[PDB]
Amino acid sequence: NIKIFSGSSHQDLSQKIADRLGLELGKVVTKKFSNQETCVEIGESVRGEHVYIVQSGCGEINDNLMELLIMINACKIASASRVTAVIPCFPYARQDKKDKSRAPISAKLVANMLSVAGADHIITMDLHASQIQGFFDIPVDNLYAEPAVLKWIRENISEWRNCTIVSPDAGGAKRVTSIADRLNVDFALIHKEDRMVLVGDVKDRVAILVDDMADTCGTICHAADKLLSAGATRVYAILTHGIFSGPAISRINNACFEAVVVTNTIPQEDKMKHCSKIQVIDISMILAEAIRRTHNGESVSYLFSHVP
Amino acid sequence: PNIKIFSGSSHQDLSQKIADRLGLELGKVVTKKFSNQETCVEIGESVRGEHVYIVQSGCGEINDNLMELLIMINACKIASASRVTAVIPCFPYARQDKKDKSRAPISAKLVANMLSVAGADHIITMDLHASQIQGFFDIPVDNLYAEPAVLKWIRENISEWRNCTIVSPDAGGAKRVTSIADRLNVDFALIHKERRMVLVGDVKDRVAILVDDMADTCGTICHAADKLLSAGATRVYAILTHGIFSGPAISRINNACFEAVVVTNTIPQEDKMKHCSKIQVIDISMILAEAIRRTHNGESVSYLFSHV
Amino acid sequence: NIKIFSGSSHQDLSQKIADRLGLELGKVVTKKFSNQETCVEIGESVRGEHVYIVQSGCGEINDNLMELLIMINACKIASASRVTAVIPCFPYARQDKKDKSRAPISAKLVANMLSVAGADHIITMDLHASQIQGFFDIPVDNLYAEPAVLKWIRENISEWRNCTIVSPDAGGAKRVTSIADRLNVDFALIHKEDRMVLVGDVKDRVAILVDDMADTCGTICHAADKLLSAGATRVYAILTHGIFSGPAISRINNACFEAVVVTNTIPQEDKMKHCSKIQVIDISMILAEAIRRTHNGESVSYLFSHVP
Amino acid sequence: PNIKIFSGSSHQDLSQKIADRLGLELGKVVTKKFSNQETCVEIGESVRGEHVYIVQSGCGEINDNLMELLIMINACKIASASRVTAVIPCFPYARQDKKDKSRAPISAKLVANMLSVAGADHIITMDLHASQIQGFFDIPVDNLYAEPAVLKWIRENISEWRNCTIVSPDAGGAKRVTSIADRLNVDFALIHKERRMVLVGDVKDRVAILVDDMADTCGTICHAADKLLSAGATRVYAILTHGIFSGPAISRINNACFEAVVVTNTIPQEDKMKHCSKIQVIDISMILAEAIRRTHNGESVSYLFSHV
Amino acid sequence: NIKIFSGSSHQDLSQKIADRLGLELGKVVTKKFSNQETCVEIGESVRGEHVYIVQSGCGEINDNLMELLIMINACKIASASRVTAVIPCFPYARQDKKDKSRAPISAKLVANMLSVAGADHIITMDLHASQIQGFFDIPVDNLYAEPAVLKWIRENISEWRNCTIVSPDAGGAKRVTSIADRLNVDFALIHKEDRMVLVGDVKDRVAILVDDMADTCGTICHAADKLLSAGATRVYAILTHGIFSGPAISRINNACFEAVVVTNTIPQEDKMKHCSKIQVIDISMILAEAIRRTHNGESVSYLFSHVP
Amino acid sequence: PNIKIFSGSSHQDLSQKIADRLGLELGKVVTKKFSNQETCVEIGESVRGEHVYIVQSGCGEINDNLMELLIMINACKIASASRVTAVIPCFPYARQDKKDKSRAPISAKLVANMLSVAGADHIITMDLHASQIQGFFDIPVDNLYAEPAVLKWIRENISEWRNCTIVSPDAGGAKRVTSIADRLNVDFALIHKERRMVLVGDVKDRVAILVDDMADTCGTICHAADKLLSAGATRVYAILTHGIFSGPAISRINNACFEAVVVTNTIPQEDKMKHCSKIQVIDISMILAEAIRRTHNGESVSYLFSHV
Ligand SMILES: [Mg+2]
Ligand SMILES: [Mg+2]
Ligand SMILES: [Mg+2]
Ligand SMILES: [Mg+2]
Ligand SMILES: [Mg+2]
Ligand SMILES: [Mg+2]
Repeated sequence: NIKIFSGSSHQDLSQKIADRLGLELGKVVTKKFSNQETCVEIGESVRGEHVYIVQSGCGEINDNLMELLIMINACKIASASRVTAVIPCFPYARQDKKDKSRAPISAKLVANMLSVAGADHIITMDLHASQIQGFFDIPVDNLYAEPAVLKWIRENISEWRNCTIVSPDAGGAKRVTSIADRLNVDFALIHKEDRMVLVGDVKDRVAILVDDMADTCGTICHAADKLLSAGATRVYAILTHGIFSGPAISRINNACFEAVVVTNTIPQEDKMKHCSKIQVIDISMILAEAIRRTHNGESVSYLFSHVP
Repeated sequence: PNIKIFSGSSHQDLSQKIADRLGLELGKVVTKKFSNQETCVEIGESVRGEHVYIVQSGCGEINDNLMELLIMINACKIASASRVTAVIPCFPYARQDKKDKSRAPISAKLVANMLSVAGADHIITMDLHASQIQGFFDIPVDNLYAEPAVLKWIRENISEWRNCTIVSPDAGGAKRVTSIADRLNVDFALIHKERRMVLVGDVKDRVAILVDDMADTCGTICHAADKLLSAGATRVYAILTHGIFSGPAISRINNACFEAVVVTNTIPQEDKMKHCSKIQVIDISMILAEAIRRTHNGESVSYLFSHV
Repeated sequence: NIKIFSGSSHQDLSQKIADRLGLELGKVVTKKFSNQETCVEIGESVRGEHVYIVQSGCGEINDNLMELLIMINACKIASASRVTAVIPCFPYARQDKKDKSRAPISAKLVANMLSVAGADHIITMDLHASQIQGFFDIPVDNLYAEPAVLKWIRENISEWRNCTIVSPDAGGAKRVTSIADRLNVDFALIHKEDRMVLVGDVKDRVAILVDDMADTCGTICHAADKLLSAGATRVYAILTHGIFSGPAISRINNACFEAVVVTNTIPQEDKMKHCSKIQVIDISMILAEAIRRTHNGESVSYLFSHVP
Repeated sequence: PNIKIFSGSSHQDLSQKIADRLGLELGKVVTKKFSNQETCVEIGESVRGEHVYIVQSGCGEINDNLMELLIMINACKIASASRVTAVIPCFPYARQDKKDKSRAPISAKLVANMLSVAGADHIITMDLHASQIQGFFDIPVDNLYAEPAVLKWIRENISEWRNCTIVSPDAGGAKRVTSIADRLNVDFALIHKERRMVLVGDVKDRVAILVDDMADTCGTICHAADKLLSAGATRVYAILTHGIFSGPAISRINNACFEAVVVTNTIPQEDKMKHCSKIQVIDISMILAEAIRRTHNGESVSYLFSHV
Repeated sequence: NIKIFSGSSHQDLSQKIADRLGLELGKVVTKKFSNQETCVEIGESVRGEHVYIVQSGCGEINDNLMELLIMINACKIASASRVTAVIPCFPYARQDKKDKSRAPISAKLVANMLSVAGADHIITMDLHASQIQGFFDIPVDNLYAEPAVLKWIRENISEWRNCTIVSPDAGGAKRVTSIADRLNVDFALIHKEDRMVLVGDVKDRVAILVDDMADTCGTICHAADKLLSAGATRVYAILTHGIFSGPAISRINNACFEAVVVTNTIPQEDKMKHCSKIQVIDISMILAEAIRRTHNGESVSYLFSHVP
Repeated sequence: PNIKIFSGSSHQDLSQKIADRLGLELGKVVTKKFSNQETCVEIGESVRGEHVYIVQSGCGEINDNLMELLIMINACKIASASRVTAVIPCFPYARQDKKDKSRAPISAKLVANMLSVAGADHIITMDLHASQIQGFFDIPVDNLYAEPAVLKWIRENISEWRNCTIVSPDAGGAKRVTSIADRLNVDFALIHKERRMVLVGDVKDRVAILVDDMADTCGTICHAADKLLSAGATRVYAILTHGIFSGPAISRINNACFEAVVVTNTIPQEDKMKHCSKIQVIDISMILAEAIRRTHNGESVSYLFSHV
């Protein structure tokens, strides 16, 4: 039937997913040389089977990517009937346009590599730009964390009915307006010009900074100040993907957030030990559910407006 | 080396403008439309071994225009043109560039694929609805900007421009307007139709310039104008790079409060201007001419991105 | 299992087909802008399913083609397991060679577009040139109207046993000789040189002009005269595809045909109201049968010599 | 720039004729045949950065010839030739260009695909069995005509040519013969083997010229000749562009009533002519030379289509 | 379900395989012209079916290859759901590198042709270089004769426990060392410098020359002498593929072999009548078993270390 | 015409050496590494219409190096470089070039595919682990040899070289060492780790030169050296073209009996040499420079294969 494999040493999300599906993760024999040259050997037959490979959260993005590509390749030439890549946080997603530079569109290159490696289907969560689906010719299911975020908001913020959803940048409006309209509240936008400007009403309201991902957190931390200076009562930040590299964890601990909420598309345990503002939404059920439905020719649309 | 430039359809205004600036006559193409509007095209001269540029027409009917373009590209390729560049000022189906939570086609990717399979080696276009659309191709795309021309026109036609506001008609236009606002060094603001219009940012007692990449039926831009007046804007202008202007069309602009409505001639505006005094056109033929010339010669087209 | 969708507002043939299969046409949400820019949204899940899309007979060939391409694309990126295009009258089929001109081979371009859009299989009727199957790399089933034509002939023409099958042009010999041999009668050929020449025996025989398609009908009408001048008793014309654009319907009403017979690969109702010489063979059963057999891994060869 | 011309096999007559007209020596290629007639090829000189033309051999054995051609194209491509054109006077498997109501391969499409994947950038050929075969490629194909040469030979060798008939041996040859007949301004007629031969059109007391694109065993052309005499033709000639001439071969032509049998040297005829006085050859090396020269130089090869 | 067809007139191995599977070989209608131009027509429907085509051992390698390619193509455009090529001896396998020459890599070209013809899976035995799997992007199962060879050795050579496995060339070490280690014996290597040198211990031991294929047998015959001159007690040669072209059969009959063992990947009956040193290992069961397992999504790994 | 040469990473030693020999400065590329070591690259100058050579870095981390290379190739392609050649002295994942009886990836094929899809038009490399790897590409690959340089160094540094033995550390290195041994006109021998080391061929009282294409942890080469001494070799040298030298690394070489250990600078050796007196480097920058120069100019790079 279905076989789930995990990208690498991070079984953490893949193990949660396989559990929810009533499955054990398939056997994979890994060997890493010094140059980090990745070795893989699929430890069981996948001949004739529909395979799902869940990319690791091991950290080193180029290592994780190659490993995934290599396992996809190994499964394909081992006669897997189909191979689906489950990539909760899509690598190089922020590199999806030229922006008036002689820049690679590396998210396209990544889509191309996944295709030539032999992927038949992609399942991801909150593509940084939804245009990235168009970077492929194979089907992509781009799951939303929105239902889970709206639920977390209604359950953890007393004042959600009078709050303002804030975008930390110009290109995040659509996302926050969509959330503001669902909750039926206000929205506001920050724009960095080196000075931030705020448009929209946050005074004496709870402010919720919503974004797809936080990396170094320079931006969100500064946005929280700005929001407080403009009269917000308190500030939350909710990111789908919690990268938190560099001084993020330090920037967060010193920042005036009530809480910083992220999904577990990227593993957060280590990060949480050193940062108590962080709360995690488990998205394994959504991913597990999408895999389940996909395999069964069932509908996945359900998951865009609802949490399993 | 030598190049050849052909025009799609019998919109030859842009095409003929372009060929003039380059010191070329438009190539000979013989065009009959059969029965069901089945498109016939025949290249009236040899293109063997030549670098061909086909400038997409402006015959309004988007599927006719697109098929004629594809058929010309094809006819040239199998006639042993050494290279074929499609020049497409207004990229068809550009608005259809994501699923947006629906079982929708990503038609702009279909179009990129069709141009590619038709044999296009290179694409020149202006103000792609989303920059990620370049990523829909594996061939090089040059995405020209009207921005410099617009900035120039704003400074040379709006006296109170130094304290004006640049306004986006919707949430998704944020990035466009903030880039302009930042360059003029003025304020920006955004409108959102709640799913009544809401305006965030200030416009009271200042000229408001609605800026958008394209306007079709103008229902959105014309509402925004009212709200902008309701909000206390002195005068409201509307600036679109692509003036599709159909249906309720020029009706709405007249019965609307725009001081002026500026567009480029990426789409033919001659007829529309007859029934609309408040419409003005920035000629972009020079930019496209210059992009073609430079492209062919190996010089930096990128400079055009910031200058006129 | 199987899902049938119709290209557009013409459900007329697609509805006949779905009926014969015991099915309702799937839900499709269509929106058309002014520029005729086609919008589609598949109104139900097609995930995991074998989809058949039947191209419209809405008239505007480039509109119908793009619409089809767009629905194919939408179904594919919605994870349809397979998508088959049912294209009773193949667009641009008459543009299938260069013919000593710098001409596109647009039927190849059309095959390429259908392929890149994501079609896995084509089902068509009477390709204008059977070489067009070679324009694809995917499987094509090219159904023949011949069995249905031979049946109509045996049942509507008393004198069929002593009739002559006439080709209106040089490149139609094979088709008519094949029909003449099946019926065991004579065949004859018209060739336009601006004068028509007839070779073959039609004197005191019923003459049946057989062709794949009639468009403006200039040719067939003139052939009927010629046949009568050469002594044919009466003349019928039988075309698989009844385009009948331009002055066809006028040319037919003034022409000396006993009857003009066409299939419903193209809708004929409107055309018949204004032309009483026209009779229609329903080919929905054949198409319905091919779809049924294809889906079931059954044999379709049956249909080439026999009417379901 | 410079080009290099290589010959397939040790048929070097056409190849060497061609290279002469171009002032070139044939490139050095080392060729051993192993065991199972496994083909070995080695390019005896650098082709790096060069425009290569490989002229397909005439070693009779069609699969050996085709593999040798593919292997040469490949060897040149991976040796960094900048461009490779296959010159194939007689396109192999051209008769296998449709299914014709059978579970048959479309082998001419297979061949086009194999040439393409072998790395051919361009094809030059003469009298494709069907013009649609150009459509089997995505690369440019130039399909040269023997027609002008044939027309010239007919006028210069048949005294009663002004009142002669051009006759097709079968139904599918109609278009070929009517094009010739129309240019000579004479009569045409067609033969059909009923599925006994039937002749339509007149030939009594006039010279009849059987014209075909190719003759293999000559069973069809030789029967047609009898019937043509039975019908009262004065003298019968046979004119084929491709003289495959195998098996019953030249036997049949001798014991047949042909005044003459004309062919081109797209296939080597030297040996065949030994055992056949009535055979004559139009040399086509000049046309191919001229097509190559012009191709390389960017001039109009199309003129060759009508002239010699 | 599954359908087996045979490449050509050699049903000999294909018939053995179909028997072992409980199947009759599918019907194929073949016609060969003089030029050996191959004609095929699949004599039954393959629509929706998983097809296996077993390449012939008819002798003429280019004929066999084209025939296979043509049947693959015919099956694909006849809507076979899948087509697997069973190619016991992979053609042009010895042409898999440039080797400091301007040589084709013809095994890659062969892989490319098989791919464009429409093969979804390859099943072969003992690729001359296992890198050849990488020449494809589709799955390849490369079966080993090793288990069958080790079994033949243990059962036919009393002294196998004290024998030496010898490679006839430098590039055969891995193969023989692998066999020597399994049997737990010595290995030795011949290297041609025009003089052969032997490294390794063969004195007073039985010597077993093991290789993937023998063609003209010049090398193996000379190696046997060398081995005897160095003190081997007697010499066997075991090749997976017995080509035995040219003077092989004469070279073998005059050579000092105890026996020459080959599989029936290539038919040996005729060859054996004229050479009594030859013994044949039947590998039909292995191939039959791989087909059986593949179709059933079962594991094939079994067969690499074990004989069915 | 002009070319441009860029370097991967901040290993610029080889790159800068190469550009010197060519009289060029390295192109301007701006490189930041984000968070997860996500690679940012920006071409600091126009490459429009230029022939670009990107020299892969030596930053050790193989997946970082490979992604940076792919991203540069991509950035150049979409910036309208007319041609992009990847220069990759040490081909990553080259050891992963077959399955070897496992459900293993063929990662070197994945890599070839990724380079191809990234847009590489041509590959220049040195000493491919297996020559068949060229077959993994459809684009031209030039595989340079260190052999001439090694042969030169052996003759100029080993006094007793005329009666020395060339030794392979394993069974698969046979062909490499016999080619060298044959050219020096000396003895060869081979080592095999029984699956204890076995040595076949003689080395007693003669200098033994271990030759390999690459050494990683040196466990194999360092054991072989012991056995070589145990066997009675006078002095043992080790010669690898690719000195990866990781982990137990230079430790082992020091505590091993090598007179010297020679490597090329396909990989940076500066740091390694600090902790290893017995290491020496043959500079190969001249070969690569010369291959690039000649490649660009259309001259025979093949001469480099045999000479220095
Ligand atoms: Mg699945
Ligand atoms: Mg150009
Ligand atoms: Mg189906
Ligand atoms: Mg050329
Ligand atoms: Mg199967
Ligand atoms: Mg170059």
